[PDB]
Amino acid sequence: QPAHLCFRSFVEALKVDNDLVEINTPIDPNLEAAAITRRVCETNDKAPLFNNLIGMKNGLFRILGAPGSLRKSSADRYGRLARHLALPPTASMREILDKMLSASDMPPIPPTIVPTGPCKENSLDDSEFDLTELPVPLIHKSDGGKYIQTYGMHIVQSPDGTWTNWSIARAMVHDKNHLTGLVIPPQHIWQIHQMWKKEGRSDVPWALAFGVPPAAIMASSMPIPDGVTEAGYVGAMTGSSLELVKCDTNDLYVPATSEIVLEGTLSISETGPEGPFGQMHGYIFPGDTHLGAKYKVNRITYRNNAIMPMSSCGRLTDETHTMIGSLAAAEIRKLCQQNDLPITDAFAPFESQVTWVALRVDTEKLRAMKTTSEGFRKRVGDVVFNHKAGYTIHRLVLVGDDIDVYEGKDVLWAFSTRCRPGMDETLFEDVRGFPLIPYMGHGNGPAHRGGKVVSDALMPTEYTTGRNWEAADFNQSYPEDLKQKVLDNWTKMGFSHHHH
Amino acid sequence: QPAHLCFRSFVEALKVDNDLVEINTPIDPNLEAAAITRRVCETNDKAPLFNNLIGMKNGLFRILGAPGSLRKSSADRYGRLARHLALPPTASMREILDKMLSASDMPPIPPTIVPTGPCKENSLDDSEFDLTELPVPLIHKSDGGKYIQTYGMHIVQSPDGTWTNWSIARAMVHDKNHLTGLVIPPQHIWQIHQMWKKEGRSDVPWALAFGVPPAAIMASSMPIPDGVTEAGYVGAMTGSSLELVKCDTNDLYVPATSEIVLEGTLSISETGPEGPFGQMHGYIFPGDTHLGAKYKVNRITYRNNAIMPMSSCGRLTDETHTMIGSLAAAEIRKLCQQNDLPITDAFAPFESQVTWVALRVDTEKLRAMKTTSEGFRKRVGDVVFNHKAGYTIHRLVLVGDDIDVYEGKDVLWAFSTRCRPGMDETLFEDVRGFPLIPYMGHGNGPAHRGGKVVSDALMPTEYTTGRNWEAADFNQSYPEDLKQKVLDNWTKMGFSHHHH
Ligand SMILES: Cc1cc2c3c(c1C)C(C)(C)C[C@@H](CCc1c(F)c(F)c(F)c(F)c1F)[n+]3c1c(=O)[nH]c(=O)[nH]c1[n+]2C[C@H](O)[C@H](O)[C@H](O)COP(=O)(O)O
Ligand SMILES: Cc1cc2c3c(c1C)C(C)(C)C[C@@H](CCc1c(F)c(F)c(F)c(F)c1F)[n+]3c1c(=O)[nH]c(=O)[nH]c1[n+]2C[C@H](O)[C@H](O)[C@H](O)COP(=O)(O)O
Ligand SMILES: [K+]
Ligand SMILES: [K+]
Ligand SMILES: [K+]
Ligand SMILES: [K+]
Ligand SMILES: [Mn+2]
Ligand SMILES: [Mn+2]
Repeated sequence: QPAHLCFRSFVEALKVDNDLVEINTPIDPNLEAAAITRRVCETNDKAPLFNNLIGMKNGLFRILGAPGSLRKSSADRYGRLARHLALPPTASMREILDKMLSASDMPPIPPTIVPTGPCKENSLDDSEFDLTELPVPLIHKSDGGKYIQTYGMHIVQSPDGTWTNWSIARAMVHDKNHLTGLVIPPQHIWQIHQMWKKEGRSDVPWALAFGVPPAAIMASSMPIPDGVTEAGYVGAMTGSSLELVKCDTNDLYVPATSEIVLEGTLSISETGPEGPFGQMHGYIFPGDTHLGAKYKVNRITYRNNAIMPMSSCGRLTDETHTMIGSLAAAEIRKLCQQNDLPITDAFAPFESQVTWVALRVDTEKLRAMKTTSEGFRKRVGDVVFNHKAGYTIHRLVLVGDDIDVYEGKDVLWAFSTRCRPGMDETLFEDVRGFPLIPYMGHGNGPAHRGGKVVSDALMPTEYTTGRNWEAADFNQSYPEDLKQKVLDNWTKMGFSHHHH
Repeated sequence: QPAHLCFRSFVEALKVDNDLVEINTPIDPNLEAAAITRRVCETNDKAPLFNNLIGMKNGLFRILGAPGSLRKSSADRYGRLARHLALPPTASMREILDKMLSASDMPPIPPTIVPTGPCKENSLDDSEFDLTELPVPLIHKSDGGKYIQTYGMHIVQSPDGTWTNWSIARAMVHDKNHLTGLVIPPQHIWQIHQMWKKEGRSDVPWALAFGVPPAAIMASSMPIPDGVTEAGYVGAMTGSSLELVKCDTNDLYVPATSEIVLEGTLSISETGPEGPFGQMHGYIFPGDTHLGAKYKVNRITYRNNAIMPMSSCGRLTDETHTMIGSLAAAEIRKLCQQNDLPITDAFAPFESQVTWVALRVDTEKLRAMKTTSEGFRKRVGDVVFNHKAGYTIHRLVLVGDDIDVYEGKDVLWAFSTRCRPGMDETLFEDVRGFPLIPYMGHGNGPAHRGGKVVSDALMPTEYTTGRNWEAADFNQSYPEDLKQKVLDNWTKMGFSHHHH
């Protein structure tokens, strides 16, 4: 099966790419696996595959860390992500986000039901597993539990059957047959949970599939629209119908090649202690435990030699930056265009801990609007900060066409030099806030509301007659023929490869 | 003579350090010298010495570019700066700024007058030079003139004789015997000019010395206090009295080893076209010419084989970042401490185009103050933004003790995650603004007033009981013995030098 359609094949692809380190000696799931993975993420090293995990029994489980993190080289920086999508490993961010948006104006391709698959090779009922005995990692030393779920896909369906959502949300082991996890507004798992709670008749049928098709985990991490079944979006993106098997204990359908599947229910009534979890902004607040959603596990099914993917998340750079930030930015780009705003590109700078999104403006279109900074900032912020796709983002930075928003250095240059603090900004206090950011939930104001800003780094003439500067840089402050001469004589004169 | 006391010896030191490229074939001062230098600055390469400058006659002049820019390696990143000060080339930023502040609580060491020096080896009177015939560089293609003065020291004295100021301010050739340049409030050259204008009797006696002692050009770039003669500050810093010769045509005194000296007057009445100049923020606004100060040159004296230093300034990284930003930050650190504020360190992040300063707070002292963010931000901003040392800085970022302000990545992490936009900030509209920043002079509001902010990236418990998080990073989320194990097995397992 192709890498983008089968996690096992994706692991092969990483090896083949010389982008894997297989570690065949014993590694402790208590912190050691995650510490190695953290080091990988902070240095852009090869992804670690832990084949000998202390406490692995009955095939459960090996671990792959850093599945969506960065490679060291510029040329294939995003290659792990490209490998989730059948793209060349040299794909740019623009090309990856375009691929992730491509299904938004295609008919869905619904999934195909098949009678069995590798995820049925082994099973454990209600009397044979114990989640506390599996080699579930402790990812950060102050975490409030062992976070089994950092890169699997939750599957829940609306009561009426019309929407099946796939998404990533964290969960940790509570006891032998339960997890606790985050289920928070406006996320689709929470929206579906609310529908079941209002019906009031039963717990939510649920499955959690680990090691799913890579193209599926990418859509799981993207805020595609309300009511859109991710499986059909992924089908359209990839040009093929995904193959799903039925769960044994419920009528949900999981990818046929899933490494590990949990089947059970998400309670509409019960909660249990959850967190703290070291995460995306780079913090853990020891002891900050709160009641979370509670999941009951009734059955485990799994591949022979199952592999659990893991995100050792925190400070730069991991899946929480490369996938959450970038995919939100992609959706924001589209949302802006659908609202008739002249946005060409969007990216969440890593330097902002993916709390900002830079929006590149087609300033010829802006000029034709005949507007002003105050008005345009208000319009952009009203569209983005009132939509789910903007939930995690607290600062929008508007920049003109000379800025490559995929280059954080250029975003920072524009922000620092073109946006006058206060005057060129509009604060938004009456919008949903993201409580996970430390200055929100652990800050001075309401955890759930406000704290957002649009920062206009467009210069005044960009609204009127056009850019009226040139950069004081080698590119823009010297004629072409001189630049080329300098370059051609560089090593000759005595000064100091694209792949590397 | 030592490198820090003699520019010629400093050039030697750079060679010796393998930090110079001598270019002995013809180079055009019209853009080519500056384009090579710009490329050096954008890549942290070796400093260029142009020994064969098209239009060099009668010994005037060779050019050294990038005298204060960065080296490529981390270990000696600031070595060029360290070479201005007799510090080891591995000196940290903290050590360089401490050296620059050290004379602030020492008695001055006044300069020593000597009868002659190398700067007297050659001379040209009022009938023998023509500034338009010298090989003065065109530094950026859209500059409004040929900027002879980017790294020399202006020397002016108060009418009463009690204060002699040394400072860098740009100047360009106006005609055969005049320059025009920036002379703007609150700069000391402007403050002294105002004193002469109020006396009303004569133009200001002036000299401009190029290729001065490196320790002197560093003080020239620092906002030491009003009324303090830089020569005595530099004497105290270096532990030696600087040797000065008298000018031939006035009673000012110049460093004995100056490469090139212009003698003349700064008019109290006349002005001429000046600018635009590609500069520190990274921009040139073509055609943005305005009346500047006008200097008359009566005499040139110069060393045999004179060398003119040049800053090809603009986008990162050059003297306008490494010296202007860092030295302002140093002075701000001291100012805060003298106002009883618990600041331990200050630095202007390069990523902000040196428009921000990050202030590291001793949070044990903060806790004892028993204050709040609003109050503390107001206090800090009132001290800094009402003082000349704060003139160029538009955003102050307050951070706690875990942050290394000399590391821009850590400043950006703290700013993005600990400061809630709006709520955790105080805007200052009734302070002097720096008009050179594009969002000021080319922005939406008053060029000279406001646009400043204090951004509090202290978390709430840092005011009360102490830090209540740990970073989700390899350093803080794993015990010591595990970290060390991981490190010791890193290459063993299959993953990938301090000087490199
Ligand atoms: C890639 C990834 C995504 C994570 C995610 C993780 C990863 C690795 C970790 C498990 C390592 C960390 C956490 C990050 C948490 C977090 C977010 F990052 C986030 F963006 C949210 F909007 C959010 F509500 C949130 F809680 N995790 C969650 C989560 O727990 N709950 C959440 O609610 N979301 C989480 N997301 C983000 C979601 O997958 C996306 O927002 C996605 O758009 C949700 O799908 P849908 O609701 O169908 O649009
Ligand atoms: C290192 C350096 C310093 C430059 C400076 C340059 C360099 C390379 C360039 C010539 C390349 C560019 C320009 C930068 C300009 C500029 C500034 F950078 C600045 F910080 C100022 F406060 C300012 F008013 C200003 F205009 N230059 C000037 C200047 O023209 N006028 C100016 O008025 N100052 C300029 N400074 C900065 C000053 O040297 C310092 O602010 C110093 O503190 C002034 O001395 P004093 O007035 O005695 O405190
Ligand atoms: K999703
Ligand atoms: K602006
Ligand atoms: K000075
Ligand atoms: K704060
Ligand atoms: Mn969804
Ligand atoms: Mn001074």
